[PDB]
Amino acid sequence: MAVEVCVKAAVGAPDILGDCPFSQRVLLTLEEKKITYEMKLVDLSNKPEWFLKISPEGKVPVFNSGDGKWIADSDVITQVIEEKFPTPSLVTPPEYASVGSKIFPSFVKFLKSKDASDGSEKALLDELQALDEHLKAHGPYISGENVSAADLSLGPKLFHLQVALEHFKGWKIPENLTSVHAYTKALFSRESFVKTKPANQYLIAGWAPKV
Repeated sequence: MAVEVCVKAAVGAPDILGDCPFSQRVLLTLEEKKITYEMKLVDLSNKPEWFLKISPEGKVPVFNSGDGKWIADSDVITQVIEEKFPTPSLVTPPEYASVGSKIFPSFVKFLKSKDASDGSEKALLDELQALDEHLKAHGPYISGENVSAADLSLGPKLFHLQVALEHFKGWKIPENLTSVHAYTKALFSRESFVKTKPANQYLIAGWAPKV
């Protein structure tokens, strides 16, 4: 059987890739391992029969490694892919697994903050400062010279942060964090990232109802 992945479509546009960063992580993994696969798009606001059969509870992403067993959760999927298709390796050493882990929740909290003295901007800045210090010493990626699984997780999250904070707050990752900027410049210009990133509008339109 085919290698398959179901991911989120744009709302009301079932043939346009949507803005799920967990879905993007899986797509990045498949692209970087140069595995042959089929991406199936699902508009979650109008879920088709065929999709409800595979994923009754309407979760994305869901993945089929070619054995007929659909599995959920991008943490699970990416490790199943690593175990099943080990070459080329994307293993991130465990010492660096939690690098950047608080950035995405801090971004969401700041995005929602209607209070400009509530400490959320500084909290995000401090996490970015920590990532900058990490990348300066052990970069250019989380695990040095080569892209690994942790980058394919964090990269989509930083892309959401960039696009959404600029749109809603006019806030950008400051350019004095030169190692963070080298990192996003490099990651976002990878062929796999260019191919799998959502259009900006489709990402803004997803966060819009949540702000």
